[PDB]
Amino acid sequence: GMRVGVLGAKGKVGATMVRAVAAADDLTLSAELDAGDPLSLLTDGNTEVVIDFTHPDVVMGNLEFLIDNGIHAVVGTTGFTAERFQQVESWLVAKPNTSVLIAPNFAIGAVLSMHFAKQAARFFDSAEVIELHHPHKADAPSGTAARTAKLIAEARKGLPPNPDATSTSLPGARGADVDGIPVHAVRLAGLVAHQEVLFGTEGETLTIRHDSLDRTSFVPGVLLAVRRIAERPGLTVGLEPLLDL
Amino acid sequence: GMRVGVLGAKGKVGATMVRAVAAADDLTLSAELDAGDPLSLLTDGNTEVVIDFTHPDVVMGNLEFLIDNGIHAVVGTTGFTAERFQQVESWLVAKPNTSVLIAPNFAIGAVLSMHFAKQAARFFDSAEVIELHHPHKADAPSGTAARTAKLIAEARKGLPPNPDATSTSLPGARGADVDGIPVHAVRLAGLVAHQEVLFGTEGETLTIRHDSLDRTSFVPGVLLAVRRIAERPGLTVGLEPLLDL
Amino acid sequence: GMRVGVLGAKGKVGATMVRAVAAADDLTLSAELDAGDPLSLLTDGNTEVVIDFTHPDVVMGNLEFLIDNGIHAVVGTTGFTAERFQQVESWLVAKPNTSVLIAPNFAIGAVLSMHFAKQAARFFDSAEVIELHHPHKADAPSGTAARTAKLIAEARKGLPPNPDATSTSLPGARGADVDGIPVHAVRLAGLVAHQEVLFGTEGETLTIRHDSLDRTSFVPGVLLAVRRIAERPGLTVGLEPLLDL
Amino acid sequence: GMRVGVLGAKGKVGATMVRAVAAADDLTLSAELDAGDPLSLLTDGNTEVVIDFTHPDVVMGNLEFLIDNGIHAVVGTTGFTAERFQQVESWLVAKPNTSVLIAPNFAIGAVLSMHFAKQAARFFDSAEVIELHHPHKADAPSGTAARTAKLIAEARKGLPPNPDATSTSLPGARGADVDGIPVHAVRLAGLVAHQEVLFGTEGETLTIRHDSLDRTSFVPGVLLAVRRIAERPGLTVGLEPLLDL
Ligand SMILES: NC(=O)c1ccc[n+]([C@@H]2O[C@H](COP(=O)([O-])OP(=O)(O)OC[C@H]3O[C@@H](n4cnc5c(N)ncnc54)[C@H](OP(=O)(O)O)[C@@H]3O)[C@@H](O)[C@H]2O)c1
Ligand SMILES: NC(=O)c1ccc[n+]([C@@H]2O[C@H](COP(=O)([O-])OP(=O)(O)OC[C@H]3O[C@@H](n4cnc5c(N)ncnc54)[C@H](OP(=O)(O)O)[C@@H]3O)[C@@H](O)[C@H]2O)c1
Ligand SMILES: NC(=O)c1ccc[n+]([C@@H]2O[C@H](COP(=O)([O-])OP(=O)(O)OC[C@H]3O[C@@H](n4cnc5c(N)ncnc54)[C@H](OP(=O)(O)O)[C@@H]3O)[C@@H](O)[C@H]2O)c1
Ligand SMILES: NC(=O)c1ccc[n+]([C@@H]2O[C@H](COP(=O)([O-])OP(=O)(O)OC[C@H]3O[C@@H](n4cnc5c(N)ncnc54)[C@H](OP(=O)(O)O)[C@@H]3O)[C@@H](O)[C@H]2O)c1
Ligand SMILES: O=C(O)c1cccc(C(=O)O)n1
Ligand SMILES: O=C(O)c1cccc(C(=O)O)n1
Ligand SMILES: O=C(O)c1cccc(C(=O)O)n1
Ligand SMILES: O=C(O)c1cccc(C(=O)O)n1
Ligand SMILES: [Cl-]
Ligand SMILES: [Cl-]
Ligand SMILES: [Cl-]
Ligand SMILES: [Cl-]
Ligand SMILES: [Cl-]
Ligand SMILES: [Cl-]
Ligand SMILES: [Cl-]
Ligand SMILES: [Cl-]
Ligand SMILES: [Cl-]
Ligand SMILES: [Cl-]
Ligand SMILES: [Cl-]
Ligand SMILES: [Cl-]
Repeated sequence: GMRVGVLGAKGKVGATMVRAVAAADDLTLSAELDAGDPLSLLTDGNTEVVIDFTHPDVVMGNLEFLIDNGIHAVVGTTGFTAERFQQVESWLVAKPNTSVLIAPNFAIGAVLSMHFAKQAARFFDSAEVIELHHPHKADAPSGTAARTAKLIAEARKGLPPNPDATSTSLPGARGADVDGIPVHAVRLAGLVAHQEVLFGTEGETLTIRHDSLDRTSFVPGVLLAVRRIAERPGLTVGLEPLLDL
Repeated sequence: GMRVGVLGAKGKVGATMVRAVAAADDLTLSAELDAGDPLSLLTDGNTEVVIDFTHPDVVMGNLEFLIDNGIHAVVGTTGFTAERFQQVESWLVAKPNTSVLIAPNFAIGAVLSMHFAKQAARFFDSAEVIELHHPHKADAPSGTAARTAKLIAEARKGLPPNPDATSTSLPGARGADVDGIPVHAVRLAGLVAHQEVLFGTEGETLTIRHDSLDRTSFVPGVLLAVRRIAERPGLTVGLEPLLDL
Repeated sequence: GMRVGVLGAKGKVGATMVRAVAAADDLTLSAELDAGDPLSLLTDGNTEVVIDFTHPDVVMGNLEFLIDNGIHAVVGTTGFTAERFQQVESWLVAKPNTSVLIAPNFAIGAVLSMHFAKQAARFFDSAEVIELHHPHKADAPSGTAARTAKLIAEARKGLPPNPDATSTSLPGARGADVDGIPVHAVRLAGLVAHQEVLFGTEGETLTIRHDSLDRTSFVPGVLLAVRRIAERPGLTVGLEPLLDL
Repeated sequence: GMRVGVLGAKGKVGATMVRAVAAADDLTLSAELDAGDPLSLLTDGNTEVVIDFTHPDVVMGNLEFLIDNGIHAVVGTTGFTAERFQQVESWLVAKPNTSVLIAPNFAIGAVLSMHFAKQAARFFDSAEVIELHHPHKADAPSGTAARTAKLIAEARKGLPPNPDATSTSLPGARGADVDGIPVHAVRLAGLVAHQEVLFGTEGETLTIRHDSLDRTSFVPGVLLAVRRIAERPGLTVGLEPLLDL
């Protein structure tokens, strides 16, 4: 048994997670915190692990508190960068038995997409990422598309950059540059969370597309991380380290 | 019978057009000009109409010469803007029997896409355009995607802008802004010319996608324009005015 | 004000419609019938119009009762064919003030798709339809894909059939034949309701794709039909006749 | 140096291969055979290896001759089945130094697609394959889509079948059944060779799409196989065994 708190409990993903923890036989909901609730509600309820689906402007402060209080964390909130991960590692030095897992996508199709993008990258001259999300999303590009681009760029270390003869452009047409990989962010009513990774070489392309049509797609990955969180003290990035790929 | 010259005759599209004019029974090839050939080769050969698939940095000078010499023009080269079209109209005042048609896409699927985008626009909260071309293309976004965005924006005059809660972004992630419509330009080895128009509202999306897999797709539209060019003195923009839509 | 009953009130779409009628200020929910509820509950509650999202094996019997009792009907259930529509018209002769509207898709993107497919059809050598739905769906192909194929085939009356050199095949690989147009039905966990209409000619294709990611996408079209149902006595097929296209 | 013959030398792919062998510094074109040319032209020219892009009705007879004469073969022609591969293995028992490689796709994006489909299969409840080719293709479904389906089915040995509630259908709507995996074949003017592998589970899908826009995409894989053919005596199926995946 495990006492699980949710940060962002009234949000689109957090409300899904509250229902999932409540339904799980081996997990007990110990706290449901919304904006304006004090983090001390987590220690009042004897919370052992927290699920965080909040906002990029608040998640680092949530983590600072969770780590100082020895509460393990499964974080889906995005906005992460290498400097933020370094900061989380710095806080965890003081708390060597506390575990944090931060992943920009808990859906298995997105995890597989990032795995396949790493494997495909060296076979193609060009790579770009298009991500498409609902228009309530705070951050562009998405966490998943920034990680995918970073993985592709690492895989292509020492190979030529993408070819591109653009000489006349409007500002922003060619996307954001993430480690040399263009990333484009579409924000469209009707969508949930979607990504296409595009690879090209002479005469052919390969596209790896993931679509989450419902936030229920995030639940299995979050619950797996919650259940296994204390196995790996310190910081884990991504869900892939918990899987057999 | 008609004496047709090609500007850009060694280019990817221009070489296709040379073969098409040579094959056509009712057209005679009167000039094939490449970079560094003087435009006087067109008047030397008694050229009546020219097909131009060259480069955005040279097409206005080609038009200035064609119009001054009363040679009708079918222009596929992109880079056009309202100011350039105004300039072409200004030159045509002096030459009231000369005809110019400038279109950013001669493929029927792209013409139909722009027509359907205009019809769909008022039914959706969000609209964006993704275009994807080979990595030798000079201009981003494409002529076709800029015209599509302009048509959507005109169709949505007086309706609310696209919803977008982005508050933290990398530069360029949200595309170029064409009259309030995001346009994203992918440049990928393997591609020819492709575009997706995306519309969204509560719970649903509509995507109109055109793919030219071969530059032969441009030939029917160019030959139609060549054959009908002298029907409309002055400037025609797009191929749609020659069609029954 | 209008007294609206729902047939299929516990189903995936019907439960969405119950919530929508309950929320609407101008509509009153008069009956919510599930499998095994007698249709007399509709007359007991003084129902004026019914929304039907049930099953192909029961909808004709529901209509026979609704028409005999002068209750107008907005039907989304699929399984319809020309013979069934003829039967509905035959029953309506006896009840000249009763209105029935039967549509295989109430989402505006699907209505627009069918409208654009009709306009595009004569410009292309080939046309096919791919539809993709959740794996609880009873009927293949979908109502929407059969109507789209029928519209394309009517539009192409007198033009050559799709080209196809297939000489060796496994049974079923080339889809169902709807009036000469191949229709393919994908049934996949994760999906809701999706369709791609594909057109092809030399060197190019045009794809019109509609995606309903949530059954809320059907609500505006159903409520519009409910509100306008008594305007057109007799049978209306599709939602397009209520729109300005 | 290597003496290479092409069977199907005037075909769409074979003409591409003739040009590639002629351009390669380490290969010499020893024969170019078209329909109605006798296979003895291969032995007359001292051919060491042949590339075969012909037709399903003739390739087994070509192989019977090639193997009996000790000529190694790189075969792209489709129509293969397990019984045909068993027959090729039976002929190779008599000729233990002769090598044959038969692959249904030599484009790296298709090879990678089949590799990723095998890795993804066990994570999803549903899987189907859509393939889309030009309308001159003899066989449906394609060789690549049949192999992809077979790989997915092998990967899912012991897992539940795809869910499917279909109870009313038109014949062929649900595709061909390849080892329990639906395969749908679109034949459309404008296309070259394309495939989408679709996987689904609760709330999400993963699509792996490969597009060959030009038959030049097949050349690198064929030349690699030609260059390495004698390394593996006997039969090799697919190009994957020559790669590091
Ligand atoms: N890793 C993944 O698989 C994955 C999947 C989906 C989303 N995401 C990411 O998860 C995050 C949440 O997405 P969402 O769509 O669910 O957003 P959302 O609907 O806006 O939900 C976030 C919730 O957090 C609340 N909140 C804000 N500050 C808080 C605080 N200090 N303590 C507790 N709650 C707080 C918000 O309240 P207010 O609205 O009142 O401010 C809101 O209810 C985003 O960063 C998103 O990119 C990740
Ligand atoms: N409307 C449509 O349907 C459509 C379809 C395709 C492309 N396009 C547009 O058409 C244009 C050409 O595209 P492309 O892919 O064919 O480009 P490309 O392969 O670069 O061909 C352009 C050709 O024009 C030549 N050229 C440059 N300056 C010239 C001059 N002053 N006189 C004569 N020739 C000149 C170039 O020579 P160098 O290479 O030596 O400079 C080149 O051979 C681009 O603007 C493109 O966006 C339009
Ligand atoms: N036009 C459109 O826009 C549109 C949109 C979506 C769906 N559809 C179509 O709408 C239909 C329903 O789809 P769905 O996904 O909502 O199916 P569903 O979840 O199976 O719902 C149908 C409901 O009808 C109930 N039912 C069966 N017989 C009945 C009867 N005689 N009286 C009252 N209720 C009865 C079922 O009960 P049991 O489960 O107990 O039998 C079930 O709860 C299907 O034909 C579908 O193709 C149309
Ligand atoms: N593995 C891959 O990567 C790959 C890629 C593309 C295609 N394919 C497959 O390759 C095959 C060829 O495709 P394609 O599009 O190139 O077809 P195609 O254009 O019809 O070419 C086949 C050529 O083979 C000729 N031919 C027929 N019988 C022959 C014989 N006994 N000896 C020599 N030549 C003969 C044909 O002549 P006629 O037209 O006069 O009969 C034709 O010119 C098909 O099975 C296709 O599915 C495989
Ligand atoms: O990668 C991300 O940023 C991500 C992934 C899934 C959903 C969302 C979201 O809904 O914002 N964001
Ligand atoms: O809209 C355009 O800019 C366009 C259209 C088709 C082809 C090309 C090209 O190949 O550059 N560009
Ligand atoms: O055209 C149809 O058959 C259709 C349309 C939307 C949804 C559904 C469904 O969910 O079955 N079916
Ligand atoms: O898998 C196949 O059957 C295949 C693969 C690529 C091209 C072709 C073809 O053009 O027929 N066929
Ligand atoms: Cl970073
Ligand atoms: Cl600790
Ligand atoms: Cl991961
Ligand atoms: Cl402009
Ligand atoms: Cl004049
Ligand atoms: Cl136009
Ligand atoms: Cl019918
Ligand atoms: Cl009546
Ligand atoms: Cl309709
Ligand atoms: Cl087999
Ligand atoms: Cl031997
Ligand atoms: Cl392979």
